Amino acid sequence: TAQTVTGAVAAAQLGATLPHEHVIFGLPGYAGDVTLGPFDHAAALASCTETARALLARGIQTVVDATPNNCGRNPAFLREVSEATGLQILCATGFYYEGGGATTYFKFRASLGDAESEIYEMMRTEVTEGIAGTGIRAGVIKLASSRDAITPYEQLFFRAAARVQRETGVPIITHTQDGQQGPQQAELLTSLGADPARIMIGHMDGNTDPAYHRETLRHGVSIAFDRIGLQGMLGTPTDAERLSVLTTLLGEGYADRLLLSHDSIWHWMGRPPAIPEAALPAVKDWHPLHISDDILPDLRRRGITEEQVGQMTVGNPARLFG
Ligand SMILES: [Co+2]
Ligand SMILES: [Co+2]
Repeated sequence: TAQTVTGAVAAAQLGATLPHEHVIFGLPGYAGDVTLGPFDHAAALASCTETARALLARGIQTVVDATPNNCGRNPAFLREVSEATGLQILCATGFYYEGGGATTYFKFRASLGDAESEIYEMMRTEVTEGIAGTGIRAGVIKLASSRDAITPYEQLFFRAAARVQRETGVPIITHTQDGQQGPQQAELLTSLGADPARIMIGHMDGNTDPAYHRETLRHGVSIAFDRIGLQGMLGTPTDAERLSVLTTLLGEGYADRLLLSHDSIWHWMGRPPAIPEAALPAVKDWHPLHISDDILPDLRRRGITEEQVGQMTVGNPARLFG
């Protein structure tokens, strides 16, 4: 079964799923700007429930919230959004990448002792018992790595997650920075005994060379084209460049190991973002209704079958998360 914010749900009851989204997200440091950027709970609940109902209208019954522990994760809020709409939401356990802030606490616990075991115990408790004494369990483990290498600090989380995976069978979803480290993440996690059928290497759309994707897929892991809609923003490709690589892979029989999401943020923590005039086309399609409205119908038009679409959106997440 899949462990959601409302409880255990059967694999067959997940339906169409978006494997990587953020109901609420705050980049590390947001809590420090609480005076001018407070959290308006009522306005956040209103906006998030509206987006959730819009997703349910598209046939999307489940969303996997990939928000790391240090990036504004709020399991109680996700439960409110779920209970109000009926949309199934899975939350995460894990920390963001090293160059993403809020890294010093565990970097300090590491120089002073055994941080790997402390990280392991955090992930295990959050998966089996609950988060912050609420009883709401994490249904996935979120891992993240830097661009140039999976740093020694980041490897502490990878080894810790691999152990929780062997013991509980919990899914593992990841973040890759600037389209690099995908084969390395897959190699590391599989060598540590983590189930390749329960691993999803994320941000794989950040690379436009299909050889890189095949190199990651060699390890038997599933890969996610999860930043769909975010076009030409700080290194990210266009949706046309993403779909070109996806159709090459779909034509090579990889349908059973390919996933699709937007990595959208429904409500930002801290102050609302001031998006520049030049950056408007980049974030135009970066919302959670884009795949349902534009991508899947465009894939059907390209030659991708209803079976292949249903495999990526319903079949793969029932196996990976259920
Ligand atoms: Co990410
Ligand atoms: Co994300």
